[PDB]
Amino acid sequence: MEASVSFENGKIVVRLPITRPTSKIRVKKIENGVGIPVSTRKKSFPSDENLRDYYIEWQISFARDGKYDYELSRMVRLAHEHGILTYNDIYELLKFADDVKSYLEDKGIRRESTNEELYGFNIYEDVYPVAKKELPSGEFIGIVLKHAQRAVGYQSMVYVCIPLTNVEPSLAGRVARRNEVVKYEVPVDLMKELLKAFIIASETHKNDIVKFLRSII
Amino acid sequence: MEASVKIVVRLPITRPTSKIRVKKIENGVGIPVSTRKKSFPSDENLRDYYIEWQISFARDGKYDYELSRMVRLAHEHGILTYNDIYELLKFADDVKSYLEDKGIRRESTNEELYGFNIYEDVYPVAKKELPSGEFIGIVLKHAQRAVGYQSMVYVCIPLTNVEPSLAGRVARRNEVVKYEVPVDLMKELLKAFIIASETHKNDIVKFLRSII
Amino acid sequence: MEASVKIVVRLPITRPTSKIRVKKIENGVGIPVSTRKKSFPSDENLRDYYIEWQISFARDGKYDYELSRMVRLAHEHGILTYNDIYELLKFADDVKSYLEDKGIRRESTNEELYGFNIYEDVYPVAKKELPSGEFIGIVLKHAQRAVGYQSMVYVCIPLTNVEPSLAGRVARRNEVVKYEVPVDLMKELLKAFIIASETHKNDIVKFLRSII
Amino acid sequence: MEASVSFENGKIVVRLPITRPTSKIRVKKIENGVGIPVSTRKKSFPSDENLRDYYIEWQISFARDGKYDYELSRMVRLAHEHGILTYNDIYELLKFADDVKSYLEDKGIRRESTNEELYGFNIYEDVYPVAKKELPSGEFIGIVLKHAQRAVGYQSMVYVCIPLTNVEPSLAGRVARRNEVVKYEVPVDLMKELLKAFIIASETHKNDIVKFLRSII
DNA sequence: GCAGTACTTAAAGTACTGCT
DNA sequence: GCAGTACTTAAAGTACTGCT
Repeated sequence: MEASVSFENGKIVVRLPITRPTSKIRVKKIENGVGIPVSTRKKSFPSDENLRDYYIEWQISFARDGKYDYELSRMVRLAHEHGILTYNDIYELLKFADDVKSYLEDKGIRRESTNEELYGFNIYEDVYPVAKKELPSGEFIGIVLKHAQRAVGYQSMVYVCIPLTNVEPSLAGRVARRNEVVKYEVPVDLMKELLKAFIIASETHKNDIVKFLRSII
Repeated sequence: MEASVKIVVRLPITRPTSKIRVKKIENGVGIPVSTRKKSFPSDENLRDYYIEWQISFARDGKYDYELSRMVRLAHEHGILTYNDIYELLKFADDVKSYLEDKGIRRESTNEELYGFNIYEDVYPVAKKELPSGEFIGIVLKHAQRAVGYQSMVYVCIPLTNVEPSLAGRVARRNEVVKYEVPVDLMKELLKAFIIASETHKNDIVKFLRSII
Repeated sequence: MEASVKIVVRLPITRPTSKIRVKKIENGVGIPVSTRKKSFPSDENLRDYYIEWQISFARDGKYDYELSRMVRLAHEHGILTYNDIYELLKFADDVKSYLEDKGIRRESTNEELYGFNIYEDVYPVAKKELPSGEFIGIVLKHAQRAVGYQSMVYVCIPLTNVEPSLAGRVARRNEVVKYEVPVDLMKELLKAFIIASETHKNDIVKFLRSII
Repeated sequence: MEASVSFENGKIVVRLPITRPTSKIRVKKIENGVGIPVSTRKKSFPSDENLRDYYIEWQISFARDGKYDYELSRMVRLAHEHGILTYNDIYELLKFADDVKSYLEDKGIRRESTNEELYGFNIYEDVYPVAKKELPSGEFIGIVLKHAQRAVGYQSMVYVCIPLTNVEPSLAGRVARRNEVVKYEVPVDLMKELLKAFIIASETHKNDIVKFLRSII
């Protein structure tokens, strides 16, 4: 499943499905600081203030099949072609990438021994590093580090969490519709911060951002 | 996919997406193995290979699936005695703390990565090794769909401890291996569930009270 | 893989390695279609899609497989009459030339590609279209393992002529389609085998003499 | 299944299995100008002159997974590293590739209409182009053009046919052994002609040979 | 009795919503 | 009753030798 990426009225917009809770685009609601997924077709969204606690969590990627024609790379290229992302915008990004030399993957994942025991069972603490940044427009950008599945080493994944108040139409006080996708106008600052997130996530991601940004300049 | 269960269990080794998957230790982490493209080593590296079984306790509300089936079929044979059940039931009554009580923590840290606040997520795991080489793992995960936690029990069986020997050989199609379950593995698996969470414990206690 | 056989045959469409595979005309050539990743078009391009069946006549020495099963099950129902069989048997007695008689030729040519002599291999094919849109192909190949030739009969059925309609949709898992075999398709398939080679012809004549 | 490529005593040698008749390495015997495969474990090779009619037909490739570490590229690189293929050898090859501008795939594959009919069935002739070259050492080099399986366009495959008299041990008058592979010392001239065959086969293959030859120079 | 060989798509697999 | 979603290996498939 893919989100539709488009340009309209001077804005990059993407259409996010809200009835696919097992996809990389899922609607969550925070209860006491943790995100919990939401059945958008059985539970009908609240018509009140607790709606801000609801948000869309999107695991956003940059590259696919070694090409930069996927999600964030499609948004950035469209933003470039319609003058939404300027020359100085891209120039500032590459000078930021040239100065970045420590990455989120440098923190690693570690299993720490404990002085604790559970009725004969040894107790360990697996420590995973994450990076989080809140933007003034309301969105959150997350970077988590996990183990590479099929090989040794780490892989870093970027998340963006979009408050439901930042998308249209207003779902307040109603249940999602069948195959309902939602329109989200992407601020340029979020695209720059998303590219920043990939730059600092790992050296592998940075080289992908750099090679892509240099190709459109 | 299901496994068919001196208690004997037959484990599929050609389904890496299952709850039962072949792995090998590489750089200290479990890595999926392509059991049909790669010949298993015949040297000492074979000890690095193991079968990881995400073992369950119940299914369809009744206690006749995997571990609950082993334990009842073992207790019936006199393999697990009345005192074996009392000890586990006594052990369960002694248990207050569970791994879920530790929970998952996001500890704030005072470092910044180019305008990004850095945090650390702390996931707790219980681990126990048995003299014959098997490992029992208990891992904590956020309760999917709901608020809370979900605990899962894993058993890791070295490929050395199953028949036939896979050394110098690629696995066969729908290949299933012989593993004789040691008695203490069954009891340690139950104690793993008893300490996983109160929910699992009351579930284990209800089953052990049923056959005692 | 096998297909289950007004004569009705059920054809699997999610097995592109089979004798029965879904194809589409692209640049004038049959191209395998990924029936589960790609939604079939709902527009006029659907006519470009077809099922290619490498159909056989016999199996296990007896004539109750695919075409031989259709023909006997059709002849029994009165669908194929005695005169229908005589005409095919008469047609077979009229046939002298077969596609195998053409053989595969390597014609020498007087051109050189940077020190390499260029040749041309000439493979003969028999092709027939039926008014309802199906095609019958006969192709020649070197007899594998032995000296000689081997002839194979193909039938190409447009996706328009099968149910349900696959338009605007990806195929289902182990999906099988409805195809009602027209009577003249059965008779033209037999004539295809009769003209493929003397070996096939005597094979067809032996079967038609058995049910007449 | 892969053939073992090695260097020994100043020679590039490859070990060719002779009991895998369904692989890309198969033992054939010519009967009246066509190659026919041979069951090397039931039929015991002749102890006479008709042994020359027996040969090993090897569909040899150059690249695998976009890398040049496979079959012919492994033989050529080893030949390079042990001074079997010299600088002038590789230089002459690239100047030959720079001059080649017509390819075997330029002949195309065509279905020709006929004035012939087979009892109501239309008759066509499918014409496939092949290229063949005999070398003084006895081997034959073949290039056949076929249709690309999963896509439109052509793909060209190179064959080399090795007389059994050119390999050791002598299989004369005996049946092949279980898992028997056979030692074939590769003349340098055949490697150059094999690279030539890939150069003239298609423009796609030539760019692969050129990029590989320039990388080892 | 079964693999070897070739090559690519479709299937297996886990688990809840959600779709038609 | 079944797909949607995620992702990767193993299975399907054709047909004869050949292997263990």
